[PDB]
Amino acid sequence: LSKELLAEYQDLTFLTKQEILLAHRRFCELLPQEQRSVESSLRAQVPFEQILSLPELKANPFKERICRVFSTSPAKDSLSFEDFLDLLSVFSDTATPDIKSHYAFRIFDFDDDGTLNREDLSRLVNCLTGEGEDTRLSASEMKQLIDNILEESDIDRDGTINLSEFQHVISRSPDFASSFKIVL
Ligand SMILES: [Ca+2]
Ligand SMILES: [Ca+2]
Repeated sequence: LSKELLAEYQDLTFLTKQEILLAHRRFCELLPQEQRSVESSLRAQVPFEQILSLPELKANPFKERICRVFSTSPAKDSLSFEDFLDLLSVFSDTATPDIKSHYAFRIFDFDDDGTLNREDLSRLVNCLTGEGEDTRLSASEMKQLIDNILEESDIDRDGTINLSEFQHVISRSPDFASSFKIVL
């Protein structure tokens, strides 16, 4: 995940007046009558209770992990309108790998630090492997995997994954690519 693109990202393209307008249509109806005006509610936040009702999010076990990652707030514990727009927008698989990752990483990096330790990494490997499944559960396959990589071109030996350990961990597990296809 190169930060170079992110630049061309900060701007905006995968979002248009048609994408938001329509979204505001159904959403405007979802909120009480005293909310018919999404203009005022825009400044207001949207509790989780209302989200757990949205099917587009109920289907993704990352209900909370979705709003949190898409939540551009300091508390990162609420779903704001603006954030919502970027939600259903990048909720599809149209986002390019670079963009697809940014959202992905944050999904795994709960700490929101920038690197995943042994336990954190395990979560990433498992996620792709298949949540609640008998599929090759957690094993040494992780330690050995991260190991070789480090010997690939890592001198920091931080003992975790960062930027480099990303171009490999991903480009080192083609089979896991299928799972990393659509993960939100
Ligand atoms: Ca972490
Ligand atoms: Ca590293």
